[PDB]
Amino acid sequence: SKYVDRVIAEVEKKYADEPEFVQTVEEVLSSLGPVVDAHPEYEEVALLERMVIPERVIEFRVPWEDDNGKVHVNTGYRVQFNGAIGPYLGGLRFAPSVNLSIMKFLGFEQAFKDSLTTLPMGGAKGGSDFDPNGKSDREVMRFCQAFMTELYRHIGPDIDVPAGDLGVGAREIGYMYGQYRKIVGGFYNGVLRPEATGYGSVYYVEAVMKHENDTLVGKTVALAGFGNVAWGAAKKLAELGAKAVTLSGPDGYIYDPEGITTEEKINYMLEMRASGRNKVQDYADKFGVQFFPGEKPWGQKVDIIMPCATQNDVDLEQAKKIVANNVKYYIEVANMPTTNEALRFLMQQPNMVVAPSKAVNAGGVLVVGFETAEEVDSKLHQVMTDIHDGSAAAAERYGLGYNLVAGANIVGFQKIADAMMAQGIAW
Amino acid sequence: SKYVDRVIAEVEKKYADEPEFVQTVEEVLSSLGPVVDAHPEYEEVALLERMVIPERVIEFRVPWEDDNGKVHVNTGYRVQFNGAIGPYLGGLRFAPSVNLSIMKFLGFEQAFKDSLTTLPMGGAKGGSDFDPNGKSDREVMRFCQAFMTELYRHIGPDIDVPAGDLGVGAREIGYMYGQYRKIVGGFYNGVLRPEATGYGSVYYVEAVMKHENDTLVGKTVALAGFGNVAWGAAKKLAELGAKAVTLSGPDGYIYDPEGITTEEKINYMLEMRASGRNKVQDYADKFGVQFFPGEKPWGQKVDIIMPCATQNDVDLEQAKKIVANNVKYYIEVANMPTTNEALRFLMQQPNMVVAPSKAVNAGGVLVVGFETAEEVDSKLHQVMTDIHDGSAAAAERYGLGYNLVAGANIVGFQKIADAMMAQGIAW
Amino acid sequence: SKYVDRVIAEVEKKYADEPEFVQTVEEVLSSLGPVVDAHPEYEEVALLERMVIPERVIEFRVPWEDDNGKVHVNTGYRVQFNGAIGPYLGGLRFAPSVNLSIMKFLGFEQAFKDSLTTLPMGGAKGGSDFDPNGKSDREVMRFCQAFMTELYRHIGPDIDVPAGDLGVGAREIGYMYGQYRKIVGGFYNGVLRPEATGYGSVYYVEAVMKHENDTLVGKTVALAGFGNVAWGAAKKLAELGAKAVTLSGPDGYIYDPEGITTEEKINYMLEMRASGRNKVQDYADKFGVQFFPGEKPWGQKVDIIMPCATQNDVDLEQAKKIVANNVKYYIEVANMPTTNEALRFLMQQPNMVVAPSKAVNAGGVLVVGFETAEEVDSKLHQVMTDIHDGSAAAAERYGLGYNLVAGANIVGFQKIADAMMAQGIAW
Amino acid sequence: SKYVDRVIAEVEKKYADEPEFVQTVEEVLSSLGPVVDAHPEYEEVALLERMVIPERVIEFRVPWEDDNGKVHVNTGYRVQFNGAIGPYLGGLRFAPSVNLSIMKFLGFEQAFKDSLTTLPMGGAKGGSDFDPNGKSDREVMRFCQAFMTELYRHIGPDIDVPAGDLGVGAREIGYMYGQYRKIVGGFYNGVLRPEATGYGSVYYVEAVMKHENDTLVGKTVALAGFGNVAWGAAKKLAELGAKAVTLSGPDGYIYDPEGITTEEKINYMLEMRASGRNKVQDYADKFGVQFFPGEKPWGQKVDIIMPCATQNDVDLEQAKKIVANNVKYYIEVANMPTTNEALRFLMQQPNMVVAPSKAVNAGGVLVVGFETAEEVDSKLHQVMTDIHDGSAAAAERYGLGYNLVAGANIVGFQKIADAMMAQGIAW
Repeated sequence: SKYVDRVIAEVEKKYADEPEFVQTVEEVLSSLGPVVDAHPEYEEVALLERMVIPERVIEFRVPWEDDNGKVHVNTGYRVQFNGAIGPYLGGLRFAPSVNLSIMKFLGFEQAFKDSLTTLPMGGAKGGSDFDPNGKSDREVMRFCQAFMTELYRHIGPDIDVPAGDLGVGAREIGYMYGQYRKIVGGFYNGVLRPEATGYGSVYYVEAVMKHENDTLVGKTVALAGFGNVAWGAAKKLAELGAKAVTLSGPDGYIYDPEGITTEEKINYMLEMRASGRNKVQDYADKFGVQFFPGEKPWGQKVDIIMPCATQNDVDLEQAKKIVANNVKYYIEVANMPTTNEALRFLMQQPNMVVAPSKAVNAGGVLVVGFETAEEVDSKLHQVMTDIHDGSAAAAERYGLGYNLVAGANIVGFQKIADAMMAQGIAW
Repeated sequence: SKYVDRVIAEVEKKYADEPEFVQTVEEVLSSLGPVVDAHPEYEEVALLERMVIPERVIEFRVPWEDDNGKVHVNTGYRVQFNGAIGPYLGGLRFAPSVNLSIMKFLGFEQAFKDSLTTLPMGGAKGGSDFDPNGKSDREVMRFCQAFMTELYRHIGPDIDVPAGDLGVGAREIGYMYGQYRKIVGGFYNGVLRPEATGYGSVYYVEAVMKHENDTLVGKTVALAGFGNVAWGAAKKLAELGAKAVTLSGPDGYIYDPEGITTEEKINYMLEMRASGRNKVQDYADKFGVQFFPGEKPWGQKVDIIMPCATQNDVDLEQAKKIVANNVKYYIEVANMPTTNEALRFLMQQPNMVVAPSKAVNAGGVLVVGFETAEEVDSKLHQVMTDIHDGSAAAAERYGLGYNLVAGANIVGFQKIADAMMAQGIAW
Repeated sequence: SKYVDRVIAEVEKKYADEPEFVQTVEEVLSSLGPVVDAHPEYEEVALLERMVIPERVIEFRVPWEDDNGKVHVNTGYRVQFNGAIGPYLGGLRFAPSVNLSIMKFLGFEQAFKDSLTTLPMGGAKGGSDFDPNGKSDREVMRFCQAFMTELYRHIGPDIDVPAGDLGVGAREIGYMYGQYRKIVGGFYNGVLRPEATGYGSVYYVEAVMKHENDTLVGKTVALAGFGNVAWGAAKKLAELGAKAVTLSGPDGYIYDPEGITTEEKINYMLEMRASGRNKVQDYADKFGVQFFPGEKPWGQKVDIIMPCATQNDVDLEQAKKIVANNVKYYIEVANMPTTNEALRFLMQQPNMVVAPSKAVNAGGVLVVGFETAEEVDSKLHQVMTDIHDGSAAAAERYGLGYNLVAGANIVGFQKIADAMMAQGIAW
Repeated sequence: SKYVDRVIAEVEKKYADEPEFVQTVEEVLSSLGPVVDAHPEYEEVALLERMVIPERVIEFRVPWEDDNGKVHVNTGYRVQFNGAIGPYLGGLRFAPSVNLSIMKFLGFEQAFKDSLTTLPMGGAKGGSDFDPNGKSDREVMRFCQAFMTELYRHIGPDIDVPAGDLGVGAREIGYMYGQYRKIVGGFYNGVLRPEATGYGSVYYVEAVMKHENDTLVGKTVALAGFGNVAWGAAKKLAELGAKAVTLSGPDGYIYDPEGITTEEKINYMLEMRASGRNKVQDYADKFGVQFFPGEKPWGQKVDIIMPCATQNDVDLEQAKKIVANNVKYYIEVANMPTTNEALRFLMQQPNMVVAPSKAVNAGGVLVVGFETAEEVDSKLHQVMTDIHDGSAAAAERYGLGYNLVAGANIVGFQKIADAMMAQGIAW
């Protein structure tokens, strides 16, 4: 679409300095042509142009004191991107790499993901360039308290609901909540455990298998990372028939053919993550396997690719070693783990099925929105499916075949456009 | 525990002038040793020391006019003791004996009781030294309105929820609610009927019977008082097999061996309470029985003791006439109806089972938190049980045998400590 | 007055456990007979009965962490006693001796003092049993922050204005203000330097001298304590003709006949107070004078008594050594530095003039309400006078002669009664 | 200072993408060494590190409809940088070049300028990349209304006060105020006329003249631009003895030796600015003078340089044509009209006097804070002077000679550090 292509171009220019954000926009909008074309009324109200600008952005100074009485100051963020369908919802990420571009891309992704759950929740994202690593508990508490001393005013039950994410575990949330309860004095219930993510991902794969008249039973899966997201996958994979043979880190990745399918193998994933060493080989040391120093696991022969580590983890080169291994299933679980070039390439590859992280990892937020153990697994499992089927049906309707990527975008977007169109020119 | 023993000592000193409150603290904490010992991290964050101080206390002047245009001024209270697990919840008591020590002890008890229901509700208590007795309805209205003209600002749906209690019946609540609706203009639904209390108490006794391989069928029960709490007990007891033979007042108590088990006998309990005469013998006059002028019913031979009147209703002497009648079941239903000395003594007595009011009378708040007739009786019945079983399991785990007193304390406390520990140093 | 005498009696009973408060009430009300007698309409609306109950009381838990990561928990208070004439105004006191009785007595005094300034400000008082002594600056900051994290909600520009007092210096105020600015985000200007107090006191003495056709020139003055209040007095006294010869501490007091009238002698008062040693003799060591170990300076021969240390510093015995030295001028500067028995005695002594702390030390709040250097000294000086003259005129009108004590009470009270009478039965 | 040099370096890195902001920081901090060195306690509390991060930043989507029903969407900003001394205060700039870096640099400058006025006002800045040029009045109204529909919540009387600036004239302010009054329903008085700026600038020059034992009488002044800022200067200059000979635009600049000193010459400045043509030569056409196409007026021989147009209007090359004309007076009036290299160079030039825009143009905000005609000119004139003298005295104290640049920085900074130090670690 010319409207679509323009806006993209405009964003590229305007936010050249926020690459992650630009990347995300291209990808999503690029998939939107067909729809925009059938909705000429969108351009009339500059819909795309409004969508790409967060409704509201908050950056704030977060000064705090360490255990030695030394003062540190970090930056806090809260990006309330789109609330067309409901109160903003999104996690907080505490990592030294966090900035506006990153919060913006996540926030943007979050509104689409939130749109797909069928739950009426908008998208937001927050965080800080603060690094919980190396910090005392007391120090996290103090930081969290400082962080919430400002944030509290921008959020609230039917306004903005924060949740957990990278750097923000139950502990951080507990510390922030206490500060919130102390200030506002209201204290609702939980200002917002990843096996849901991991599980939902696998539950999605099933729907894929089935659509493909296929089976998970006896499949080799390559994971990236060894964090909560891989672990929850490996677990479910192992329990469902398949088995993981790869985990990667910043020091390379390891190959395990027996599969990471044993109560003990997996529990090590917990040990390594809680060991703050951030080194995959510790595993190579543990279970006496082969570890490949400073390498990416995408040259391994596998039935399925399931990247659960970091962004742009898969560029073009890596995608060439993949299609060159005739892997039929590339499944994003971590946010943008593939360069937009890489992906297109794959989307381009005819025998393979590609799934988008925004759909695939919508497991966590689902549950969250859900506030027993199996009234759960049940719904997560089920909704994960409807999400798969919905995306599939949509791509088709628009004559794209089995494009799970576009489909996801079209479905989530469709829910938003309608809302914004009904609500008029205000936001 | 030395930590435990210290704090107790500190409280004793500090609040020497608030005896009821001191009493309650000793009792609860005294039961907490074993746990504290396994949680050395508690002392590190002065947990006990924070717990014994209400988060926030409010006293206020309540000036009002009587039917003769004469002005009276009373004191209002709202003790928001602990909100670790959820919005404060607690009733209001209107009695001329009310003061801070009393609101404090109730508020403190209330957070433990509230903790045991499994409901996420904190503990609070409010009231006034105002005496509804002798007052016109109009006069209660006016007082209630004056009372709420201040309170409204400290409470609210997800902040603090008041309920009914001694002196505060549906009428008072209705009058306060109207004032609230008129001021805030919000008007939620019910700023907060004791047969639940009475019923739950009996439902607890059952769980006890069962644990004891025993039966309620054909048991003699001694009640104290003839208020809503005794009545609801007698009713259920009578309906369940047992029968009441005692009711007490400020003028003594009466003995009825036929049992207070007839539609008519019981309904008199309603008549006497609504007659404002506050004299048990009116009953002795009614059903031609023996009334004992200026005596406490604890010298009677009975299967069960169920004190439903006032606090420290059972000291040491009384406990000596009891163990000396080999009563196996002493069941507190009214708040602290036993001196801490008395109780210990009993707890000390090997054949008897002792139940704590905080667990036993958790019937009312349960229901409240519940906002048909039997979806109710059902849950109340059930939860009452889980409460019994939980307390039992806990005492055991800690090697105390069947100590329903400690068990209650340990369970309620355990839910609170965790919360406070998760929320950090703020409150 | 029978109304007056009753209420007093009622208060005595009711608040037996808050002695300081009882004391203050007796004193003030005891002076009010004549007025009450001419205002029978007061009793009709239970005026006295409302007055003795603070409009609103707030106690709160203040948990904080020390430099060693150890957690401490103290109690915060804010007594908003009377706001008939304007927003509450009052300081905060941080001392380990602080409790409700004390905040209550100060709060009560504060509304009378505030009434006398002609400024439209009500009376309040706050504080904590927290002891800044021995604490690091960081530790005060942290405590102050915790303290304000709760207080902020009860105060505000045209609601309640806190100021400084014992334990609360510019530093504490600065720390609290920053926390306030950070939370509410409003940040007005100064949530509230004692030479004003000290100065005003001396300025009052002048009006007294003049009324007495007397002179300050060449007078011996006995001070108690060596804090900001004595210092500011000594300074002005020294500059005005007189000279201080006594300072007292917890270890006794010292006699200096040359007078504490030298740039250097006085500056030591600053040194001793900033030395946290709390020992008057350090002065005895410094300027080689006589110090009397464990004694009260009231046996010294002096023209004027000016107690600037602590409460009930002067009981009956001490008053007997005083009248027995024929001192014509007893001037309270510190709050209730005399037992009610002592004072009456003195009030009883025919040649002497007695001034009440509430009038005498109204110097500080005046200035405060004032938000150059001499537009100041000017007004303080002047108003101090009008206060003296007003009290004098009032006592007379009521046929009490030159009773500066009663007069103060009558004037301050008169301003309040009128207001409360105009505003009706609400507070 | 090593602390100073570090932070600068850190900022350079971190905000490489916000050049204007980096520039401003270097300049200001670079002047701060001496002070920081005498205040080692600053580093202890990471003062510089907190200062460079705005307390709070707000970006927002501003969708609006044009006269043709076409929808446009712009970005709104409000940077509440520092409120140490008082409520934020700052204008709004509506220009298509506006972004975060720019709002940030202005906001940062604004807190120093605001600090120098002696008024207790913090610094903020807001705006939008919206371009009032070419827009209908109705269209500005609609945009302003949309803009305020979000902003209203972040501002308020004693919170944040917006004022006028580039793109925001009385009309915009009026339109925003009406929207504010309509929403909040409060409607204070003026959510915030440049001859004050212009005048104050000249009033500052006088203080400079005097310090230099010099006279404005018969001086040639080179202005840049022909906007409100030049006009107000020319006017006062013309009235005070001097005369303008240059005005510049985007198309070059013109030379007028008769001087722009006639009621009519000047009034044309109004005509050209209101003609939206943005072409200086229109003037060259009008008064038949020489206009230099695509040139900067800094090669002209003049007594004084007074840049009133745009930022970095004077780089190094331009500064070389200036010192090479031995101009003794370089006076910044527009914000950063000189590259940091240029300036240093000049600061480096021994015979010349350099004045900083932050001091020089503090005329407007002064007045603003002032809410007749000459109670005004009076104070503006006077304060402008004290500002000059203060900066001078400061530079000296620190042994810098007559460095009006550093001096300004030191004075404004000094007021802020103290405040932040008193308020503790919160912001």
